[PDB]
Amino acid sequence: ASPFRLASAGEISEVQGILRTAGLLGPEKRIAYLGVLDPARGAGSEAEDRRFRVFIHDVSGARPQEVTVSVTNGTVISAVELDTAATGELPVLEEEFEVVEQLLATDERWLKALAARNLDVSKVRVAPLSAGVFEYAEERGRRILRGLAFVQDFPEDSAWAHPVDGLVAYVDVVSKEVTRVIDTGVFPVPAEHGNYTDPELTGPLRTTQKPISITQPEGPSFTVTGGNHIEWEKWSLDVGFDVREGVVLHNIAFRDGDRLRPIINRASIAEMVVPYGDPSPIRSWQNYFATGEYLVGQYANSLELGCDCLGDITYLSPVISDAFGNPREIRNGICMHEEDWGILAKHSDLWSGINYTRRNRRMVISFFTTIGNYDYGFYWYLYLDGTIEFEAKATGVVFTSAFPEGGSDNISQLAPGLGAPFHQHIFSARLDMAIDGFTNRVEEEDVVRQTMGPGNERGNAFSRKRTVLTRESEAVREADARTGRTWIISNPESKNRLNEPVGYKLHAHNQPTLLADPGSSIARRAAFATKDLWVTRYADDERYPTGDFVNQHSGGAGLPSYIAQDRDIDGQDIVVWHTFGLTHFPRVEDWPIMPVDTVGFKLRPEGFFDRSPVLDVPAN
Amino acid sequence: ASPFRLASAGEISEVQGILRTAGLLGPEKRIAYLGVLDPARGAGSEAEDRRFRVFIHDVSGARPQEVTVSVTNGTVISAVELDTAATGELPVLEEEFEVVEQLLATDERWLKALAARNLDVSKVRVAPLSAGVFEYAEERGRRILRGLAFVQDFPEDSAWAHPVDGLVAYVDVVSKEVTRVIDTGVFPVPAEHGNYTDPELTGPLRTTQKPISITQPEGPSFTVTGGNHIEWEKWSLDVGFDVREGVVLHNIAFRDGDRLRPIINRASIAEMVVPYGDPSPIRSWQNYFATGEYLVGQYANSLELGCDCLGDITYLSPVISDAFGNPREIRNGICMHEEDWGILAKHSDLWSGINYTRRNRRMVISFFTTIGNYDYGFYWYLYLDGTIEFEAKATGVVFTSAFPEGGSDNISQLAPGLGAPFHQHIFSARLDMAIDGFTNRVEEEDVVRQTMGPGNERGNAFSRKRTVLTRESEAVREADARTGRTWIISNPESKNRLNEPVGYKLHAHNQPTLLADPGSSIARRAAFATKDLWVTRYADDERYPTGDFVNQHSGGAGLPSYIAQDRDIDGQDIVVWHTFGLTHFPRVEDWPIMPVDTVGFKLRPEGFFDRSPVLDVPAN
Ligand SMILES: [Cu+2]
Ligand SMILES: [Cu+2]
Repeated sequence: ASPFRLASAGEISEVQGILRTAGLLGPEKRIAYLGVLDPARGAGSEAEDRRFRVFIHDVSGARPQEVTVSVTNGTVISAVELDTAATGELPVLEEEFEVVEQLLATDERWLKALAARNLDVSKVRVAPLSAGVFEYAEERGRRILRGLAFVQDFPEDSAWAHPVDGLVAYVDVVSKEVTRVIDTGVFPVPAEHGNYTDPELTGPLRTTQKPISITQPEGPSFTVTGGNHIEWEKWSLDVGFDVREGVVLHNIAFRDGDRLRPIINRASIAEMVVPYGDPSPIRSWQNYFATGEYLVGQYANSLELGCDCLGDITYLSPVISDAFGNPREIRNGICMHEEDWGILAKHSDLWSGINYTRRNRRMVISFFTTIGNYDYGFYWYLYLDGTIEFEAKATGVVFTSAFPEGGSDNISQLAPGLGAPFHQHIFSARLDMAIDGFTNRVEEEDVVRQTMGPGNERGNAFSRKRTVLTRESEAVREADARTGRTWIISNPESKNRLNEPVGYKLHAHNQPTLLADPGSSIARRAAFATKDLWVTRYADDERYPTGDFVNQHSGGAGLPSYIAQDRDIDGQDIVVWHTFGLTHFPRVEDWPIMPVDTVGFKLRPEGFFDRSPVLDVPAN
Repeated sequence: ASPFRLASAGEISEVQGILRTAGLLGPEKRIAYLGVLDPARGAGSEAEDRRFRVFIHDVSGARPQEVTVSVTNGTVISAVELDTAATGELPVLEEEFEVVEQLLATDERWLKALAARNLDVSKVRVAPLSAGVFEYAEERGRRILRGLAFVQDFPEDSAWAHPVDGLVAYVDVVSKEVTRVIDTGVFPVPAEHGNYTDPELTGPLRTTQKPISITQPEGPSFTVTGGNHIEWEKWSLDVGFDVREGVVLHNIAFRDGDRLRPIINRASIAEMVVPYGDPSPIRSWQNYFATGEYLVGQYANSLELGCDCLGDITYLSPVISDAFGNPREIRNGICMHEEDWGILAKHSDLWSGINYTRRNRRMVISFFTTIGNYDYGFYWYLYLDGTIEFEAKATGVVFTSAFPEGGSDNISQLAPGLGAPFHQHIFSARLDMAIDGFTNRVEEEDVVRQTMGPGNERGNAFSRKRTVLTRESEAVREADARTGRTWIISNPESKNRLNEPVGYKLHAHNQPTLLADPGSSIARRAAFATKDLWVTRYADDERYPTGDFVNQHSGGAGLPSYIAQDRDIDGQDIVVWHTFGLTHFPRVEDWPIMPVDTVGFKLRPEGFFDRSPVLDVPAN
């Protein structure tokens, strides 16, 4: 009966029925987004009213709508007509992926471009990329997708090995017309194939790898109740799933003695964008918001035991809605398991003669998604010592282009004539904090060097300083690796036995943030990505760092708009938004399929406990 | 027959015999350091001549000597008398540890200080700390150790919980004299105990942890031949061990097709220092060079199966010399095993319909050492994809002090009246490079942001630049996380199939470097720690960033002196010295025994291979 339970297939079908009966789901309508709404602040309202938020698209051109329904009472709470030119277009539909290639296949301009390159139209795949907002005035208010071509020689061929450069087209997916076809010139289509399962490329397979058996004879140490409530080594939380954000962690708390102490109310990857840095007009508009525009959760893969998740795994199979309101299950889309994590603590004392060693462990909650050529793994880890960590694993196939004759300062060569445009993968972790409760504050902590002189005659002293962020206008911070800058979230009203406010310290990887010029469209639409850390006052409707309707929005939505309210965040219900990402200059080693690369962050207890919380761990 | 084989007990006995025969090892002599010399460059000597280098201390006060012998020819190649007042004192002997407490036990000044604090001398442990170089004129030419006191209530009591602040003494361990006893005032000695094995503090042990079974039915995938030659998943290397540096990796190479391609000739942690940032006269002189002053390899722990190393482990038991030249085996001092490392590569393609997933693995080579209150784990990892990584794990018990009533800017409070002085743990990895051979060069790579305008009208472009470090004078570099700065070691004479010099990219963690004032004694003695990366031209006698003799040695040797030669490093035999470390502001969670914290670096192939090197990994 948990208010945080995963949505059932029945609830989805109930939303469908409510919408249809209300006359909001005609033949021309499509569900572009559907998700359950979290419980509002305050549980004083016995029996939670299960509500769902829905974005309804109209393939007829009619205005779309945002609808909220109660599956509990079978009613439509609200239905608001959207003006996309003002607030943004709805997320891209999977069924729209094919329309780009299909429409172009009958366009004379496109056909002429392909004929000139001697490419059989039946073998040309077209990637349906988001449009963004640029200098095309005729696109405002229109639902546009841009297409880039790749050649697939045969059904099982990897089209990514054969990009068709110097060509790009724009299509209005609703009116079903090709608005523009740009051909800047012919570029040879890379000839080598990139079929990583082809023996001629892989060569003889290795026979040297001996098996590694990971098992748990007595089963896992964690328990799963209510379908998604996890309890493991003092940790307690609920594993939620949203079609847009993917896996979401709720009510992260730690059992310290006789009390369950909250740490984070809600943790999620609220956005992830991949901005490309190639100035060619064929790709200079390319910026794909995996989360906001495509909805990464809907493309979650079914994870195979022994391949994707090794060991004793407990799966969760979330249900989402298809474009028509029918429930669709993502079988084994979420993996949960615990794993050994080396040494936790160790000391051999010369005076006491006592030799002490203890092992560490981590609870893993993960899912893997695929968006076109990219595949991303999202991993959340809980450690015995109280540490919380997130790790993203980027793999898949690199987005390609031709490698220019004469070289390039924005593309790397991965194969003869094959290029890989420079780009970044930037994530935004939204952490609705609740350190021992909702009354929290954030302090920026910098290392402080000291000058040799009075009080520091030997010049060995060094210190640290903490600055409380009191208002949102001063809560947009940048990293500073050189001064070991971190951010501490504490509760000024809850102190440890040393009379110090309890807290948690966020450690960032300090990777570069958005590189695009400050005046670029992407810098405006993905403003969150320009700074490492933002702190806002909690608000029900402030869900994503980029706003609710990212697709084709002019910019400034999300964080920049939230921060503009300049609200008090000193000892209040606050939310931390951490930006982190990878800057990718593709290597030859990334081709034909790339080895996983990683990025993330972690939070470690900072005077949260009265002493080490792992003194009760056995020797085993 | 391998000239990279581990030293044998016989070789050590042979060195002892040769030294004795030469009249260099009488009863007053002690072996402060003994290690095998790596073979010189180029296949000079027809056969391999095994040579050892030794530092001989004299307990009577006579001048020590540095000697090199050939165990093969039974001869002394060279023996030089050392002027310690100039070139530095020899490493501290384990037998000198107890000397400090013993001498102070009968000193009236020391006894009076303890009496003033109502402390029973029989229960006062004294830590033998390195002295460094400060303003004490009498210390010139004297072998000094400074002592800090801790109370041990009973045999198995953790003395670290009871520091005796406001008191420090200096001792000449050779003349057996207490040179000075400094008492700045009586501080309350913290009363709470820190016995992490006492049920009173641990409380009832958890019974919730289920077992995790990690086994290899068919044994490990790696082979060990010639005692220390490792071959695993295309990797080839020799595992060496030196009493000073600990585990050292030799001839790291990768089998690419039909050729064994070298990558790194020698990899080691050539120094590690722990500088304290408390300006109190009681500890302002404290800087412990675990590697250079104490010799970390000497204190390597015997690792227990199931506790220290889990899974199918292959052990190495290196042999070192004791203070008299007799061989001593460190049973199971080195652990070697392979472990699963999640997903290696993955892609589910929407056009080919092919779903592909491969798992990763890494070879692990490690050891764990203990120096007083600290315990450090040194880990080297080799990945299937060609990545090489080092990870240091810091744990043990924090060095304590009293926590001043009025608070402190350089000490944190761990328990009532118990303090933990701020400090850093800084390592120096010496990487004698050999990317496809010895003709190498280093380039500093920075991300390059571009301004919106002609050629970049949309302001989305971003690039990078590489700067070749041509001479040592320009090879002292700093990190720049903001611009994603990395360093690439390449071979200008060996190109991949795309006609680009093969290379490897070093990724640093970009943690703060030495914080001490540039004019401090430690900034001079640990000069290497003030910069993130140094590149030198290979030279036989340039082994450590701090020189051969660190104990009580001023600046003047090491990296700063090496770089002064301003040698050509552009396409030459070069060595990369990377500084990396942790800045520790102790938390309550670190008491009474600290959870492991980590730091390290890694190098990934950068155009070294002609495509991904793991296409031949099987699905199962
Ligand atoms: Cu990428
Ligand atoms: Cu420390």
